[PDB]
Amino acid sequence: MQVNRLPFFTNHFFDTYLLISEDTPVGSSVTQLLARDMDNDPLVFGVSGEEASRFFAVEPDTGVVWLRQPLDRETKSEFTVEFSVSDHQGVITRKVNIQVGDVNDNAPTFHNQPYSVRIPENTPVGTPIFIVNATDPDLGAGGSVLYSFQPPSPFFAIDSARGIVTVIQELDYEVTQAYQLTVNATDQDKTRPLSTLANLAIIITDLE
Ligand SMILES: [Ca+2]
Ligand SMILES: [Ca+2]
Ligand SMILES: [Ca+2]
Ligand SMILES: [Ca+2]
Ligand SMILES: [Cl-]
Ligand SMILES: [K+]
Ligand SMILES: [K+]
Ligand SMILES: [K+]
Ligand SMILES: [K+]
Repeated sequence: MQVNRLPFFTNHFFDTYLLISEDTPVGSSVTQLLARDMDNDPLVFGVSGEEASRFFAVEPDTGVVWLRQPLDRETKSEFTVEFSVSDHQGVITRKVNIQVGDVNDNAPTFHNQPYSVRIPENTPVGTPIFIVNATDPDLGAGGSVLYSFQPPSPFFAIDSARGIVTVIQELDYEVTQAYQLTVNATDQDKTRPLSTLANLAIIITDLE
């Protein structure tokens, strides 16, 4: 006698992974489930799991997988999602790794503010006095930060890659007792670069 033949998935992505860009708009098709049933039985498709079912939805008859909630690679960069296909006699399931693709959607962040440092007026030229860091969680160029002063300073320099602030001209407590500088931290995305400003207070102390 014949036993029912269960359906099986035919998507090539099950053996590797699915890529979905984090800026994919809700409602978008992210893929279409494909399956075969050698009895030519009508098939129904789904997704299961609390988390998977929250972010993704499946058209039961077409197997089109939709995006149901916005993604954010910086919050969750991948999913293991279980999809199902059924001929109404049995349910077959397979898991797929879904990678969330990066876009540059974060500006750098400065931590441990406010930034202030006290130095003596005889601190010599070339003396490193402060190290700035801004974090950027994006990937590649979009996560690589460069530093500068805006506007520039004739008394202080900041190393662009390293954020090391140095004295570049002799100081003088009587001429200037304090400097308020502005640090620009910008990522290096080619098309959409993002940047952030932080205040740096430099206080000059008197020897006498
Ligand atoms: Ca069947
Ligand atoms: Ca994001
Ligand atoms: Ca990102
Ligand atoms: Ca960035
Ligand atoms: Cl299968
Ligand atoms: K479901
Ligand atoms: K750094
Ligand atoms: K980074
Ligand atoms: K003095």
